[PDB]
Amino acid sequence: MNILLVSQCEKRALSETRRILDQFAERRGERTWQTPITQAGLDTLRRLLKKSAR
DNA sequence: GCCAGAAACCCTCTTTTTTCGAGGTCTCGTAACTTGCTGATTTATAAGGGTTTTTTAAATCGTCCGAAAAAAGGGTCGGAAGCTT
Repeated sequence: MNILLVSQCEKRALSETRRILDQFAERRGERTWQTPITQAGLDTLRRLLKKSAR
């Protein structure tokens, strides 16, 4: 597992998306993150993002 | 001859520094005021009832805006159905 995450969110949503992702990966751009992570970890990240999606 | 460093040249951004402009504000100079002379001619006016133009409100219309409602979409949970064992 070696992940790159990119965000295209808007307005209020992008504040939330930042709140989620920033806990799992260093921010390497205004809307991008990139780190290694375990497969189970990634699955949990996906679940958390889906839990509250505008 | 090789290698390194420093220096000269090119371009753009960032920040002060200077400059400029608008405009605001005050004060004094002065061309055109005001006050004073006469007498022939022109103009205004005391009241109030009937009569034109503009103001003013109301209504209407149109537009715009905002809010609410409805639609749309992202997703979760539980249940039922289908398939496989």
